[PDB]
Amino acid sequence: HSYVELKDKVIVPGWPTLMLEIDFVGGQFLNIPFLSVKEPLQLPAEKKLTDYFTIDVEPAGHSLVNIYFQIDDFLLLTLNSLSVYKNPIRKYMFLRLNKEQSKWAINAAFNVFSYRLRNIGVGPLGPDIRSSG
Repeated sequence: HSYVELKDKVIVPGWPTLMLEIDFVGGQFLNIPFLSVKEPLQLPAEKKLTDYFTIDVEPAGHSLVNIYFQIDDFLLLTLNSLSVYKNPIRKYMFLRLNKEQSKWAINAAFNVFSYRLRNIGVGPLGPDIRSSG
């Protein structure tokens, strides 16, 4: 198995968005627009995200970081349905923090305290923006 990149393409303008928010050890989080989606992500309130979703922050170089994750079939299937872009979620994927975002993870010793996915709705032109172009 490999870790495929979840590329920027998956964040389509106009549509709602799932924000990955990461709380490092220290206390002001780190916010990454994870995936644009047609409908909000609600999990069975029985369960929590950690059950289905595991992330690891590693350095990619002297100055950059990536976030790796492993997604269990349920969430995988759940995200793929919700996605605006055509079913882009594999079991093993990674995404690339930028030079800006990286600094934080480096300074935090890569040590994640907690994380969540969070639904962010659309803005005032959204409807018009998503249908245009």
